[PDB]
Amino acid sequence: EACVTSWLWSEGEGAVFYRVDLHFTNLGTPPLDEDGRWDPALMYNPCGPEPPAHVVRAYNQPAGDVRGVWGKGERTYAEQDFRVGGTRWHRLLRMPV
Amino acid sequence: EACVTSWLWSEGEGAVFYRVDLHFTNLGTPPLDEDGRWDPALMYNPCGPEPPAHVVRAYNQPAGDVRGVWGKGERTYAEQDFRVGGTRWHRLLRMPVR
Ligand SMILES: CCCCCCCCCCCC[N+](C)(C)[O-]
Ligand SMILES: CCCCCCCCCCCC[N+](C)(C)[O-]
Ligand SMILES: CCCCCCCCCCCC[N+](C)(C)[O-]
Ligand SMILES: CCCCCCCCCCCC[N+](C)(C)[O-]
Ligand SMILES: CCCCCCCCCCCC[N+](C)(C)[O-]
Ligand SMILES: CCCCCCCCCCCC[N+](C)(C)[O-]
Ligand SMILES: CCCCCCCCCCCC[N+](C)(C)[O-]
Ligand SMILES: CCCCCCCCCCCC[N+](C)(C)[O-]
Ligand SMILES: CCCCCCCCCCCC[N+](C)(C)[O-]
Ligand SMILES: CCCCCCCCCCCC[N+](C)(C)[O-]
Ligand SMILES: CCCCCCCCCCCC[N+](C)(C)[O-]
Ligand SMILES: CCCCCCCCCCCC[N+](C)(C)[O-]
Ligand SMILES: [Cl-]
Repeated sequence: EACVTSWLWSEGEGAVFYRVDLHFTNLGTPPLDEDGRWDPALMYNPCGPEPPAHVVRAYNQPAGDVRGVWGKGERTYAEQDFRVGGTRWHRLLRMPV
Repeated sequence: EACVTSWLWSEGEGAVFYRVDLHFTNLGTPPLDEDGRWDPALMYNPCGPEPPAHVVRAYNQPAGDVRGVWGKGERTYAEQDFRVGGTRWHRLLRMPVR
């Protein structure tokens, strides 16, 4: 694996709390198919089933502002909070910067 | 059970290209340990080993600017580009409903 973890949560009524595991795959060398040809699947074919749309939109939402960075040992995460629709969201992101 | 896909890539020399699969787990009901207690690992224990630090920094880099949205059928993705260090990165993120 190449893997990092993020966290995401809502405020208010019906607040949700999600762990999200980001698995990275390098596309520099593609896999082979049964005929020995390069298989381009990993470059365009998305995984599924997807989580609820408001959760995906919340996690992927563009937001430039960082409320602050947390740290313990040599692990640093950044916390962001923002509104999508009428819901307030927080996400916590690995940030080795 | 619950998964979305994003794409990440560099411009220029030693330009890289990554698929990132995002696996979501709902933490509302924790799993049980062998003695019947609630196990809190999923709320704080990060997965690993991690990809290169510059790759993580680039994918995670906060950024509010969207160069544009791409669409086919009922699938919409947003494309963002920005500089990290001396490298220009693009990322493609699933974005309902834009
Ligand atoms: C070694 C024991 C560690 C246990 C610490 C548990 C404290 C977490 C409490 C979560 C509180 C949620 N909230 C939003 C009110 O902060
Ligand atoms: C295979 C049926 C359709 C052909 C798709 C082949 C796409 C070639 C893409 C070139 C990109 C190669 N590279 C090294 C950047 O990964
Ligand atoms: C049957 C499907 C055929 C798909 C062929 C798609 C060709 C895409 C080539 C990748 C382009 C690389 N680059 C740098 C210009 O983005
Ligand atoms: C740089 C990535 C370019 C590779 C993209 C290849 C897209 C091929 C889509 C072909 C559609 C397959 N099918 C089964 C619907 O015919
Ligand atoms: C169904 C969703 C389709 C997603 C396909 C996205 C392909 C991204 C192509 C990026 C390639 C850029 N570059 C420079 C490596 O060629
Ligand atoms: C720079 C290369 C561009 C690659 C873009 C390839 C897009 C393929 C989209 C296939 C999705 C069609 N589908 C299944 C959603 O209907
Ligand atoms: C080493 C990584 C440390 C991660 C820190 C996680 C912080 C989450 C804080 C949520 C509670 C915020 N507040 C306002 C109640 O303090
Ligand atoms: C060994 C220490 C374990 C302490 C467990 C921390 C309890 C925090 C509870 C947070 C509640 C989250 N949720 C969704 C289950 O409600
Ligand atoms: C609501 C968020 C839940 C946060 C709860 C975090 C539990 C952390 C427990 C850490 C214990 C590690 N230790 C010291 C036992 O090895
Ligand atoms: C070093 C890993 C850091 C552990 C990350 C802990 C994330 C906990 C975030 C607080 C959860 C807020 N809430 C509402 C569920 O209590
Ligand atoms: C909002 C309250 C939740 C805060 C929980 C943050 C947990 C930090 C876990 C760091 C793990 C430390 N250690 C030694 C087990 O690696
Ligand atoms: C389902 C929609 C997915 C469309 C994703 C297409 C993104 C590929 C962009 C690569 C380069 C675009 N370009 C050459 C115009 O700059
Ligand atoms: Cl993000």
